[PDB]
Amino acid sequence: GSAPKYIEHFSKFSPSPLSMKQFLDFGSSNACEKTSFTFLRQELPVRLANIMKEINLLPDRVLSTPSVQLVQSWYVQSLLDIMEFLDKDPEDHRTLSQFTDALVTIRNRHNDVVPTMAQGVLEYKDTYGDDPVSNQNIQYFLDRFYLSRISIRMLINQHTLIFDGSPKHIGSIDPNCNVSEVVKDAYDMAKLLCDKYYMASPDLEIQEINAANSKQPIHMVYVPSHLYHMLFELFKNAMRATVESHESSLILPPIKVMVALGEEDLSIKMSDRGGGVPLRKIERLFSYMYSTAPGYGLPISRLYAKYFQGDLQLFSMEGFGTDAVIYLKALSTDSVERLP
Amino acid sequence: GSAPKYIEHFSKFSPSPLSMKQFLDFGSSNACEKTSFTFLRQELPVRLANIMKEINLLPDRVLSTPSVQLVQSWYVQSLLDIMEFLDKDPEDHRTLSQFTDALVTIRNRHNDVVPTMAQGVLEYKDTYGDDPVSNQNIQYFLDRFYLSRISIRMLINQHTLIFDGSPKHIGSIDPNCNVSEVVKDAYDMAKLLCDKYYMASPDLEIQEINAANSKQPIHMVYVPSHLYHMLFELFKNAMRATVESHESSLILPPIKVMVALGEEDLSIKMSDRGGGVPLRKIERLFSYMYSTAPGYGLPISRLYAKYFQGDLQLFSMEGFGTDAVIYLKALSTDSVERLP
Ligand SMILES: Cc1nc2[nH]c3c(C4CC4)cccc3c2cc1-c1nnc([C@@H](CC(=O)N[C@H](C)c2ccccc2)C(C)C)o1
Ligand SMILES: Cc1nc2[nH]c3c(C4CC4)cccc3c2cc1-c1nnc([C@@H](CC(=O)N[C@H](C)c2ccccc2)C(C)C)o1
Ligand SMILES: [Cl-]
Ligand SMILES: [Cl-]
Repeated sequence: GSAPKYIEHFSKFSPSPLSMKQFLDFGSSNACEKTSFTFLRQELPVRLANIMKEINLLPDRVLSTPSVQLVQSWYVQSLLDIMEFLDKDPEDHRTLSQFTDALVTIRNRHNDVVPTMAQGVLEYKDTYGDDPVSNQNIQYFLDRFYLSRISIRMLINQHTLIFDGSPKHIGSIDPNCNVSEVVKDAYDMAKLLCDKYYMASPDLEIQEINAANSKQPIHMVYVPSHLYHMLFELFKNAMRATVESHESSLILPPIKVMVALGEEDLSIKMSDRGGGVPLRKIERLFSYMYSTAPGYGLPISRLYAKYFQGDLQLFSMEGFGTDAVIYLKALSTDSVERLP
Repeated sequence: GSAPKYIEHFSKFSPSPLSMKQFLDFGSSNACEKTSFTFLRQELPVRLANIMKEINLLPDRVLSTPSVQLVQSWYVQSLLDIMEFLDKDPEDHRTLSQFTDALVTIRNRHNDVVPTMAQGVLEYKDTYGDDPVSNQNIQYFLDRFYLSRISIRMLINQHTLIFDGSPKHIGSIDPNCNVSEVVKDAYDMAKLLCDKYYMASPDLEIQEINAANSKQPIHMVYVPSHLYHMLFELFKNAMRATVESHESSLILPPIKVMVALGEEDLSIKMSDRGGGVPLRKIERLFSYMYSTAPGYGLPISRLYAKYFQGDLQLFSMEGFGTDAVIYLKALSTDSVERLP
């Protein structure tokens, strides 16, 4: 075939990071379906090829595993699926409708990549060992591989949600996202799960700090689904710790949350009283290898934050509790894609 | 001379990290003055030589500067000053008393190294530029150079304080150090300085969390002078921010401090409401190059924490305030020297 040729060609191009403004303008109306088709038929191959080339540069002990080869198979098939539209006519609406349907198939084809790549980490641990150097090499690749996946799925979802059929939300982006509302939604979901497994759930306490406009609700341009995922994973760990640490007690400390809006950053602290974690083991929380056993929520949650020039940091105090801050860019002009 | 020969010989030996227990046993009584003399006459050259060899492996643009050469001069002179005692007799008390006096001279000879090395950073900035790669290379060396200085001064102070003339404190180590008392002492000093420059000072609030012994005062084996230095620098920055941020307000938020004692870590959080720092600029607080202008308190404060397997981490929220946690090892068995 020509798959090694396509990868070599499109790997010479560099991924083009986009800004929240560019995302909003790409989906301003339905007349830009042809501009997105002309852009995605060239951008998606570049991003798919750049990561495919790094996969092929992995050590043979990792590359020959059935997991890496099954994922590499999907990427090749999705690349070729997009090759077909490079010569078609944007003016023909049938070319556009078939492109949208093709992206949905590519999206469902890669919907089980995180579990598949997790099976490979477990295989490597039991096949070669859990060496400190093996952790960094696997951390380096998975952080870049998962961040690339998030970028490709963002492009696909922005096209299949805006350019389907015929606005408050511009696809997956909400230009007036109330952070507190997403915090409550994530807490309510974790509460339902915690109330059924432990028969007890900590309460919630939200506090907003709008520095330049005191008492003005905090809004931002962001992907609420990504913020929900990060907050949902943090709440689950905070509740399990708050409950399991007070099983022999009657007081159940609440999970407090602070939303602060500055001139450049929008932070979301989350505090609990779960007995903290020793500093020596804090690295294991964001480690794919040390989080594998016969979940990648926190490692991937930090990638969702870094996807738009953010970060997710943890700082605990053994004997008391743990804190978690989601650092986001408050301004849309600074919210640009971070691509590997 | 033979200085390049001594460096080559003693650079083949590796620095021997010591534990709090070993420090306590070395100064248990005055009968160990000869055991410390036999140990320090061999250990100090090794530590002095290992850092001197890294200084000589620096780039010529940094090595030829007058600052690096003035410090390199002091190190060579101190090495030679210790060479003289390698052949003397430990049984002769005059050999011991002259060794103590020699260490005091070496201590006062290197008492102005941090300012001298800071002048070199400023010279480099104005001579070659403040490049991101230049920051990491200077950060890598100064962190290791200053940490080596702290280790050498710890050995010297433990000998000149225990073996002088003829116990609650074992030299600079307090086997029953109340963390809260050191926090109050550091706050009181920063309050006096803040009350004179700003005519206003935030208040203090301490809370202890002894997990295994609730309401039992928290004590540890540590060097109170090192803990005072770290807390004193953090209080100064927290007060300036709390005051300068509320100059147009009447409420002056307090600086809260949490002391937590776990099974492995002893943490000291310090919170303020000074308007926080953007995440993009948090790295500048611990950067020697970005903290230089025509202080190294925070960078060196983090080294004092890492000296015994600790750490000092900062996490801010722009628009609200900043938090600082001093991570220390609660158990003496885990408090071992971290040497470059
Ligand atoms: C006590 C505890 N507080 C925690 N609070 C957390 C927060 C809140 C928002 C600030 C966010 C993210 C993680 C934790 C977390 C973990 C643990 C914890 N406890 N053990 C562990 C180990 C890993 C592990 O097995 N983690 C499972 C999922 C877990 C078990 C019990 C409670 C919570 C998580 C570690 C020592 C390597 O981490
Ligand atoms: C607002 C502010 N809160 C702060 N709170 C701090 C804490 C407390 C215990 C948790 C510890 C250590 C440092 C800060 C700190 C710095 C600044 C700050 N503000 N600007 C800066 C710049 C550097 C600088 O010039 N720092 C001077 C010494 C300073 C000026 C005014 C207040 C405090 C320090 C930075 C953007 C690169 O850092
Ligand atoms: Cl994927
Ligand atoms: Cl020195």
